[PDB]
Formats: sequence, C-alpha cells, structure tokens
Amino acid sequence: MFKAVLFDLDGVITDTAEYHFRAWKALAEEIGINGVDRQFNEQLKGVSREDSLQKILDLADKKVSAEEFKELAKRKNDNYVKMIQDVSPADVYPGILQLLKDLRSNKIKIALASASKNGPFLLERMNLTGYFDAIADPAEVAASKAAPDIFIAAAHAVGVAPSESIGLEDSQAGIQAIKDSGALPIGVGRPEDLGDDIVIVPDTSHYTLEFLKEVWLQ
Ligand SMILES: O=P(O)(O)OC[C@H]1O[C@@H](O)[C@H](O)[C@@H](O)[C@@H]1O
Ligand SMILES: [Mg+2]
Ligand code: NA
Repeated sequence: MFKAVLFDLDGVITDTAEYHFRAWKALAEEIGINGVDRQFNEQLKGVSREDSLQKILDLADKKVSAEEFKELAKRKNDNYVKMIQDVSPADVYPGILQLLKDLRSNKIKIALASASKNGPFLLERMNLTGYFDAIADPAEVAASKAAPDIFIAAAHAVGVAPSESIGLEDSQAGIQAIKDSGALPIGVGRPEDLGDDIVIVPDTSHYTLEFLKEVWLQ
C-alpha cells in the first residue's frame, strides 16, 4: 500500500489557482503584455513566482531591469496575498477534508508539495495545518517544478520514498514533477490540459481513499 500522499495546494486543496491566474493576468496587462489568458495560464500553473514572471516576460520578448523584475514579482504577491485574506474552511474543495481525515485514520502520511510560499498561511486559513505531517519548503529545493525535487523532499520529510507515494496535482508542470520523482500522479482537471497518459479525475470529490487505493493497485 502507498505510505504517503503528497498534496499540491493551489487548484487541489482550494481554488487559489484561479487567484494566481487573476493576479498574474493583472500584472501582465499593467506592463502591456496581453497574452495571459486561461490557455496560456496552463503553462504557469505549478511554476514558481520568478519563473512565472519570466514566462510572462518571454511572451513579448520583453526585457525589464533586475530592479523592475523584483518590484513586479512583489506587486503580484502583494495583490495575491490581499485576495486570499478571506479564504476560510468553507473554501476547502469538496472531498479534501474527508480525504485528509481518512488518510490520517489509516496512518498514511500527509505532506504538502506546493511551490507557493503562501502555502503555510493558506493551510492556516483553512484550518488544515494539523492534518499535515510535513510541509516541503519551496525555497529549500535547488530546482522548482517541473523538477521533481519538491515531491522528493515532501516524501522524505515524512520518512517515505517517493516510490511509496501518490502525488495529487492540477498542473502540467506538477504532473511532470511527480512523474520524475518516482511517485504516482493522479491529476485533477481536463486531460486536454494534463495529458491522456495518467489517471485524471474531473473534480476533487473523486479523490477518495478508496479510489487512490485502487489506482495504486492497478
Ligand atoms: O507566489 P507564490 O505564492 O510563492 O506561489 C508560487 C506558485 O505556487 C504554485 O502553487 C502555483 O501553482 C503557482 O501558480 C504559483 O506561481
Ligand atoms: Mg496547483
Ligand atoms: Na484593463
């Protein structure tokens, strides 16, 4: 049986991928870059703050100063942080709280493998911190998603090998990171976005312990 579940946060535990998108789109348009639509944003999900800004700047081959780059990232974060202040336990996606309780009851470790430095704050907002055995610090890894490092770190933080873990993800970059870690990915979203080569569920209510067990078996 699998021994750990490695959770992405944004777009898996709650609808904060929507808020990252809105904040990045607003920032892009302030600097005159209009290509950040929902389709392009699939390339941004799971990606670090700095890599997200760089991918946006790459759209118009746009060149800002180092000072401007830092200020733009800060501006986006300040906006995002304001948008999430009213997140509450009511915003936890369907099925997720039950899954956490069921994993815990079955002595399966629970780790966060989010690229977001706002992850710990969001778990507190949602009253979820006590369910997590570990949070992998996205600033500590040498390589961010789509590199596997954060998933490897999350597994190791709970004393489990990635090969004994399931990873839950809503993003292309994160699914790739799970694949390259050795853990088993189960995506949530559209195969059109996430691929036709791994198990994908249409919504988080499908993330039941019972379903995870069967995926593991097969
Ligand atoms: O800017 P933060 O909060 O550190 O988040 C970093 C990244 O965190 C990931 O969880 C999100 O999918 C990305 O959209 C985001 O860019
Ligand atoms: Mg995500
Ligand atoms: Na406008």
